[PDB]
Amino acid sequence: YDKWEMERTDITMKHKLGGGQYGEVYEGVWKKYSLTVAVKTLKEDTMEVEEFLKEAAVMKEIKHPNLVQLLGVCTREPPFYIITEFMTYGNLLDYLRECNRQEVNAVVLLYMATQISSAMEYLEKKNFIHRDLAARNCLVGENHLVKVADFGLSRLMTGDTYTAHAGAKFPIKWTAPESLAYNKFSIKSDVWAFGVLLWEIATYGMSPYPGIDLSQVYELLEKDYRMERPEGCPEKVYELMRACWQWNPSDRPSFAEIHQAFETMFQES
Ligand SMILES: *N1=[C]C2=C([C]=[C]1)[C]=C(O[C])C(C1=[C][N]C3=C1[C]=C(C1=[C]C(C(=O)N([C])[C]C#[C])=[C]N=[C]1)[C]=N3)=[C]2
Repeated sequence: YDKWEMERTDITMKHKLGGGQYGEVYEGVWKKYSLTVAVKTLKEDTMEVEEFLKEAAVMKEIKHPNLVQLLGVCTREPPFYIITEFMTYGNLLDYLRECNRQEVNAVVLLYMATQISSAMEYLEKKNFIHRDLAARNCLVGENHLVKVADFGLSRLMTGDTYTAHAGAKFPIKWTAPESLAYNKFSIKSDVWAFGVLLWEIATYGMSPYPGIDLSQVYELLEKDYRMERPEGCPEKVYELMRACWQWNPSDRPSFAEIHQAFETMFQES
């Protein structure tokens, strides 16, 4: 903990990131290293202090090439900082929508899915869940490096279930049926969300279930409606989506199985 602690005056704030989408996140400069960093701050009513401080504590334990790396914290005295590495190309959703598809082609998409599934395999092993897997929550660096934002991770042992607080509102079109109906989350609900993320990647950032009313999504899902295969999407990639969208959570593949399948497809391309 104290090994991560640093003075606030080691950081200079340059630009506010967002805009507002992720809260109070700023582009910053770690002066002694001339290093651009991302700085999370706590305002008046952004989030509760103890939650903010727990986010910093959890990230200290997280180390993976495809998870946003913690660099330091300022947790001795307010204003509290959380300092992480900076991903120059922003979120994956806007990246896919605005990219050159001749550069970001089929093999690059597989490479992206491989990286993300690698991070989720890690979280799966370390008994963590993400609970908001989506393109908007993945970050892109140079050479199609993709990292998953890990600022809302929850501790949960394999086979256990997290029950979301009462009155919680979910990103419905990314949300597993057991979560929509009973506020229950597990690594298998992350698997479901990963399937939607795959669909986002295959469509270069199109909105899921296009035109479909949010109020009828759950009802469609229980009658085994699923999104059709996007064009250009390899059948085996789509079969991985459909596997992620099995009704029964235990029927869904593990992230270890998902990552292995993508690693094979990526290497054999
Ligand atoms: N606490 C810390 C966070 C977040 C929530 C709570 C969310 C984040 O983004 C998902 C970060 C974060 C860490 N590294 C990082 C982060 C966000 C960006 C980013 C940059 C840009 C961008 O390039 N703009 C606006 C133009 C310029 C300059 C767009 N979106 C996201 C990059 N790296 C930390």
